[PDB]
Amino acid sequence: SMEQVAMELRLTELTRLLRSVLDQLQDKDPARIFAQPVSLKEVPDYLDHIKHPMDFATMRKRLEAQGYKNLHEFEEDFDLIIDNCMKYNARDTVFYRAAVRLRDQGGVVLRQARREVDSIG
Repeated sequence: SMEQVAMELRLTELTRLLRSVLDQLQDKDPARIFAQPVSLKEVPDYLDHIKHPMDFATMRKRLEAQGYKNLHEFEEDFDLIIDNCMKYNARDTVFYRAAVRLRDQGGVVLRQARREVDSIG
């Protein structure tokens, strides 16, 4: 149907915007602390602590299969990145502090992205 095609064009356009949002969020992590999943080889207890691991590469794979239906879903995965880090790592660590900075900086990007997703529809 033409209705389905038009839904697909909307998903594709959301996917384009979200890809730019993702690159902008990832520049707020120049150290690349959140670029890849936490290795179970190097933190074998990780899944005892953190029930839903998330990282930028995993977000990217989901994105390129157009697996984000809306900005809320994407924000959930972003928030997991930050929130997981701030529970597993202590306040006095390079990791926790890198999450704070990503959160603060990312919030600016997401504030406008939310207006662009409403605005462009």
